[PDB]
Amino acid sequence: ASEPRAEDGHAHDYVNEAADASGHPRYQEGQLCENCAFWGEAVQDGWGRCTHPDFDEVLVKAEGWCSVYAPAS
Ligand code: SF4
Repeated sequence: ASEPRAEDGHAHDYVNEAADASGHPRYQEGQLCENCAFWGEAVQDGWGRCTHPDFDEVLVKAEGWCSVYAPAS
């Protein structure tokens, strides 16, 4: 459905703003959920799904990021 907007730190070091993860060793800039290889699709107001069972439970922000991120290039 319109699953609840994901918590900062829901799982896998996720942040609602990619930029927050500047502190995270695995982070590189430009990487947003919307450009994640595991991106599902955008659902609503800068929120969309993420194709991981350990994620899709909650609606991830398009500008979010997590450590399971893999680039789509
Ligand atoms: S794997 Fe992570 S970075 Fe990628 S869309 Fe899902 S929550 Fe976002």
